[PDB]
Order: sequence, then structure tokens, then C-alpha cells
Amino acid sequence: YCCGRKLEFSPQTLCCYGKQLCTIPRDATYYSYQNRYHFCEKCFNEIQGESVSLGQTTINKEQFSKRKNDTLDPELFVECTECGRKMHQICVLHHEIIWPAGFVCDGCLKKSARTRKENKFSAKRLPSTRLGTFLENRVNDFLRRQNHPESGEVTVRVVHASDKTVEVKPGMKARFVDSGEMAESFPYRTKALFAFEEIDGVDLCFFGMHVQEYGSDCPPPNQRRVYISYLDSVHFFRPKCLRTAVYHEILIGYLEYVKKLGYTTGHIWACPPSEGDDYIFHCHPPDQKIPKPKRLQEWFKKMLDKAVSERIVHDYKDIFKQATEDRLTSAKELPYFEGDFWPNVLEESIKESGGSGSQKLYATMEKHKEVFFVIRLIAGPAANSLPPIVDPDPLIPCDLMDGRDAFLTLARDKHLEFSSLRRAQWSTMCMLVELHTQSQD
Ligand SMILES: COc1ccc(C2(C(=O)N3CCC[C@@H]3C(=O)Nc3cccc4[nH]ncc34)CCCC2)cc1
Ligand SMILES: [Zn+2]
Ligand SMILES: [Zn+2]
Ligand SMILES: [Zn+2]
Repeated sequence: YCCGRKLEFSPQTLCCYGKQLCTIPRDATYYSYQNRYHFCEKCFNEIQGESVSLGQTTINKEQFSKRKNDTLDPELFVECTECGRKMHQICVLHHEIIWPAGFVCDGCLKKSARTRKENKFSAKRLPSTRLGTFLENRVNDFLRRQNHPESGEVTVRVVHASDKTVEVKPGMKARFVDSGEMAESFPYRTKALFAFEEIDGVDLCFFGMHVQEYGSDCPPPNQRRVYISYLDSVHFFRPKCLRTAVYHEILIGYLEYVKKLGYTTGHIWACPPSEGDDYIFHCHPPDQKIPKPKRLQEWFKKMLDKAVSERIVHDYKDIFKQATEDRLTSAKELPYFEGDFWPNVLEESIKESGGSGSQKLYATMEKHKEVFFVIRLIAGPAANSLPPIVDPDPLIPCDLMDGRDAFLTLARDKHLEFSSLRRAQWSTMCMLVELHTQSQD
């Protein structure tokens, strides 16, 4: 081999199909049918009977194969078209679409005074936006002030933007929508953006984020609000000593930008994802740990405190204090975001109380206050006389980046891990190719 290392891809984590939020981890015993419907051992033996509803066809348990999630797929090699030398495709970052003529190794390149043809499928050449330019300018200006020899050029690209609506769930709908007290749905625009760092002339995707933006056309209570759906990272930014600062620069810049457009309030649900290796990026580095809730909360506070000192954020409060200042009385006054905690808990509260949308509201808000940040961007008289929000950036149709599920599925299907610098660089290269090609159609 090339680098003298025997390399294989790790067994991934699978869903178990007989419980929402159930997964089959690596090396665990499980049952599968047609390599499509997998069941963890516990969920399988708990099914009363030997019949399993799937899809809705009923399948017998003897048709299932008993397996352990221990399959190690070896890494692929590519062969130099001149040396015959076999090298890991990931080590040399050879992509057939980028260099269709074939793989020529570095040694054969030097022995002809030759360089690889320019990678036109780069992060920088992804279409720009006013938002992405604003963010990457902030990050790169910050990095240049640090004068650290290891920092590379950072690219920020918005890769998806589409119109969506969040639907009020049945319990809140029956309580408040059917009475005409609350809009049935709330229109918003979702945006997905990613940050890339050039390391040794090679792109590395190290940050990703999806947001929901509710414009001046949105009925209350969601008007002029932005909400972070999810944020994720791969911890290989160089230098490490500027990693946290760069994340904060992106988030503060996003808040600064939406404030300029006229959004008044930002919302953050500071809740770590469940333990696992996939959130936005597939197969995180094993030594990158998910922060515990208190540390994640302090991390967001540190970011927002800097935003306050920069006069970008006027102030921020937890949901409980914010409700108290706003003199809230009913759950219909709480902003209603897609996939957020509050729509789910309000369904429970109405059911538990026998049909009230106010009973446990303040107690529930106090119980979870430290997890929910309400960020005031525009305050005072200015927040009441604002012009309509007009976004100069166009819609970006990209089904791979409409939500986080599609990109995870592509990475799983093509072994695109972010578990090491070399694999993350390869997964970044493949991800950029997909983004450049899907758009060309
Ligand atoms: C205080 O410590 C912190 C605070 C914030 C972060 C950020 C960050 O990446 N995260 C906040 C929670 C989600 C994501 C994260 O840690 N994801 C994962 C890491 C490892 C394995 C994983 N599996 N699944 C997801 C996942 C970094 C930028 C955005 C916030 C990281 C550490
Ligand atoms: Zn190698
Ligand atoms: Zn299960
Ligand atoms: Zn060669």
C-alpha cells in the first residue's frame, strides 16, 4: 500500500424501524429483511407474534436474517496510469469527475514538471450570496487580525434556500386555530450554509448550519424572527486555538446580517443532539465529543456576550424572563418553529390539562429556561417602524440540502465520513462535486 496503513471503513449505525429514535450501534446483534428493514434485538423480540407489519405487508420473523453490525468495508485504491502504483483514493484525493482522464500520481507529476488540472469543483467556485460574502468577509478579516501562521482562507457558501411552511400541530390547532385565534401555518425560508477552510491547497468543510427565517409577511407570533434549526462541526479547523472564535464569528455575523435585513429577534434552542456519530456530518471524529447541555449553554452565552459588546445584539433573555417582560398569558403568543421543542411540549400540555393552553406554560418555561435563548436584534422605536424585509439573495433549489437528512443519506451511501482529516477532506471533495453537479442540471 501507499502510506503503509491497512484502512477500512467503520461499521455505521443503523435505524431499527420499530421505534422512533431507536438505533442499532456498531457490533450490535440485529435482524434485517431485504437489507432494508433492520430491527435491534430488543425491538424484535418485543413484537407480539411472529408477524411483522412492514412498509403495509406482513412478513414472518423466520424470513429475517440474524446479523451483527460488524462489516468492515475496505478502503478503495486507485492505480497510477503511468506508475501502476496503487494508492488509497482518499490519500491522493483522486475523483473521477474532477480528473476524468485518470489518476496520475505525484511522482509521475514531478517527473514531468506537471501539476494537476485546476479543480473547478471547489468550495470557492460555489455560487456566492450576499449572506455568504458577508459572513466569509467577517471570518477572514478576523483571521487576518490574529496573524496566526496556520490559518487558511475561509469560504462560506449558502447552498440551499427555499420557501416552507410550519404547520400547527393537531392539539394546538384544535385549541387555537379552529377558534380563529392563531394562524393555521407560518411561512418561512430555510437556508443551509457551510464553512470551508483551505488547508494545504485542499478544501475542508468544518461547519454547517440550517436556519428558518420568518419574514415581515409572516403573521404573528413568528413575524421578523430567525431560528437556528441545527448547527454542526468537524473539529479540524487550523489552528485549533481559533476554532471556537471562528464559530462565534459566523454566528455573530449571521445575527448582524439578519438584523440589517430587518429581522428583530433570533431564537436558539441550546440542546445537544443525542449521542451518535451523525447529525449534519456523517461519522464525526471519535475524539470529538458532543457538549453536555450546561457547556453548550455557556458556549452560546459567550457568543452572545461578544455580540452584545459589538453592539450587534441589544440584549438576550431566556424564554421565561422574556415571557414575563412580554406579559405573555397564552401559548398562542409563543413563536412556533418547525421541529422545535415548544410545539411538541404544547401538545402534551393541552392533553395533560384536559384542554388548556395556559395552565403549565410559565412553569414549563421556567423548567427549561436555560435552554432557550431569545435574542433581541432591533429594540425600541426602531422595531416598530421597519420597512419590509427584502432579501437580495435568490432561492437556491438543492434537494440534497433541504434539511439535514438528505446529505446524511448521501454520505452513508458513499462512505463519506468526517472521522479524520483525510476522510473529511475526501468527503468535502465529494460533497462539493455533488453540489456543483446537481445545480448544473
Ligand atoms: C462547548 O462545546 C461545544 C460547543 C459547540 C459546538 C459546536 C458543535 O459542533 N455542536 C453543538 C452540538 C452539535 C455540534 C456537535 O458537537 N456535534 C457533534 C460532535 C461530535 C459528534 C456528533 N454527533 N453528532 C453531532 C456531533 C461547534 C460549532 C457549533 C457548536 C461544539 C462543542
Ligand atoms: Zn494511504
Ligand atoms: Zn430498537
Ligand atoms: Zn505514478
